[PDB]
Amino acid sequence: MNSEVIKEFLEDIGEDYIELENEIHLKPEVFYEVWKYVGEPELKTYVIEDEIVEPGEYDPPEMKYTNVKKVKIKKVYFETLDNVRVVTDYSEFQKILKKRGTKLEHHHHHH
Repeated sequence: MNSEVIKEFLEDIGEDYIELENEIHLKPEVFYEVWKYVGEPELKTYVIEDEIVEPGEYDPPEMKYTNVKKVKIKKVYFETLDNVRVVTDYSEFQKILKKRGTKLEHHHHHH
């Protein structure tokens, strides 16, 4: 299927997609269903260390120095025939996996 098919599928079910040009960011629960809908292939996960910066908290006296925090978050996506990457929170994804008790085999019955 093409990514255009996925958009039409989302249209029918009634869900919004966040497309950032070749990146379709979806909701974890939707992703889980679409994943198996397309035959559940291998997922590609990436790590992005995104640091949260300090706004300007005026509470501690100007002598101590506030620090930014490096959030290394793991996210998951799969690429379609159109090279469109459907990205989803891997943190939330595994959270749903653990919730439903979906055990990921070391060798999937689709390869």
